[PDB]
Amino acid sequence: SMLERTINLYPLTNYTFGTKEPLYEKDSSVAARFQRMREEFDKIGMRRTVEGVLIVHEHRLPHVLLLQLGTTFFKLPGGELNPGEDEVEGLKRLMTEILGRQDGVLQDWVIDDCIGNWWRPNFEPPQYPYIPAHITKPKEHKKLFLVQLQEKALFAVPKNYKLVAAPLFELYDNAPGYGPIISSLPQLLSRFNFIYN
Amino acid sequence: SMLERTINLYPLTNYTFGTKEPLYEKDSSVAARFQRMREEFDKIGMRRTVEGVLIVHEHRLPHVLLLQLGTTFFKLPGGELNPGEDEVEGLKRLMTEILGRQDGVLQDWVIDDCIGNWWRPNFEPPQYPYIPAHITKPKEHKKLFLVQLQEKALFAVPKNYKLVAAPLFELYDNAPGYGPIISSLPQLLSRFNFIYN
Ligand SMILES: C[C@]1(Cc2cn(-c3ccc(F)cc3)nn2)NC(=O)CC1=O
Ligand SMILES: C[C@]1(Cc2cn(-c3ccc(F)cc3)nn2)NC(=O)CC1=O
Ligand SMILES: C[C@]1(Cc2cn(-c3ccc(F)cc3)nn2)NC(=O)CC1=O
Ligand SMILES: C[C@]1(Cc2cn(-c3ccc(F)cc3)nn2)NC(=O)CC1=O
Ligand SMILES: [Zn+2]
Ligand SMILES: [Zn+2]
Ligand SMILES: [Zn+2]
Ligand SMILES: [Zn+2]
Repeated sequence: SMLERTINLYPLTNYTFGTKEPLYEKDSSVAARFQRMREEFDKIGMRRTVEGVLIVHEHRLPHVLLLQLGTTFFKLPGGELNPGEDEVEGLKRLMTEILGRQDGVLQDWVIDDCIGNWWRPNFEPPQYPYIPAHITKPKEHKKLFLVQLQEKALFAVPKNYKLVAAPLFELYDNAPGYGPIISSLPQLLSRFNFIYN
Repeated sequence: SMLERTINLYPLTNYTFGTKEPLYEKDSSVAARFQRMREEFDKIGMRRTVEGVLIVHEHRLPHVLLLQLGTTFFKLPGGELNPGEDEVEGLKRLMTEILGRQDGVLQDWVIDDCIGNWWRPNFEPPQYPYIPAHITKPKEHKKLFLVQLQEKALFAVPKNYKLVAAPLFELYDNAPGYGPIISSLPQLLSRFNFIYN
């Protein structure tokens, strides 16, 4: 009857958030983003993206770590796989590029849980937790993983981003604030048995 | 990198839906429902409910089996645990009481996956995928499980209910139609690798 995965959470105060050089997005606008997605689809087919959900707590209240681009969009750490790149090795690589330390000490990323899949049917913002009817060639597949943090860590945050710890209640039914993927993390995380260390 | 659970789906046409006597709810109204929840909480504490998600496909399109009370509310098969009753044995018992056969041949229910948890903080309709801030005594805890169906089965549907196969697209962002638990099943099922048999 204990069919739940057990996940260790640690206090937000256990983690050090340092700073490093800005990390710029490839796309300077929504229009460039969809143009590049069109160009690459014609060359290498469906875009494969991976995103990490990093959880902490304070006073036993779970929080998801989000990256805010200045004061604009909230994102999960992650991004685009290269062709033939393993999803888990790829998320580890991307989380090292985003939050990895300047002193080049390796973070020990632990990734043992897929928590969802989203599909983009067109070169357009809409994404669904399934392949919609009539769609044979989705343009992007996004895969979300739970990343188990160590007890303590130093994260180097690119200077153009803020690392925010968002409580689940703030995400819940807040698609306007966070969009349909981040806003459904409370439902996606509910199956986990969190230990508040 | 294959961190996904693999689930066998079978065509809706593999299953026979027979009929049996009506199965009446304990509560004749919302008001009686919340009155009984109040009375039992004072005697035995938090209500523990369990619900089964049964999935089929037709032409490779996943559908969730829902029970419609005539043409009114949609529900998952499940219900209330007795005090000290195991969650999995209890869901098996409840799914036998609801969909079990008149000839008394045993369904082989397979339950290996928790897919979420919902909490009711007050004697009121609102439910959340987490324990909200300030709430120490939640009045109900609802646990959802994925039920792996056999290749073929006969289900006896109480005559006062319709068994409907709902495609994921119909549930998605449809809280008004289905409420916050059923409407978030697409997100909760996205992590599964479905095999369309
Ligand atoms: C996928 C990637 C590279 C990149 C940017 N970020 C990032 C930074 C902060 C954050 F919260 C989430 C993602 N991670 N990787 N994106 C591009 O625009 C080019 C490219 O390949
Ligand atoms: C930031 C620092 C010094 C430092 C901090 N920590 C640490 C703290 C907390 C923790 F969890 C694990 C390590 N180690 N070294 N100075 C640099 O130039 C980079 C660098 O390393
Ligand atoms: C939990 C239960 C018994 C019961 C009713 N149903 C049911 C039928 C169809 C359906 F779709 C979902 C649930 N299952 N069990 N409910 C009561 O009102 C008394 C009681 O103990
Ligand atoms: C409904 C029926 C006859 C029947 C059908 N099946 C069957 C069909 C499909 C399947 F997947 C597994 C079994 N077996 N017996 N007559 C009664 O009085 C109850 C009863 O059993
Ligand atoms: Zn505390
Ligand atoms: Zn895909
Ligand atoms: Zn077919
Ligand atoms: Zn509880």
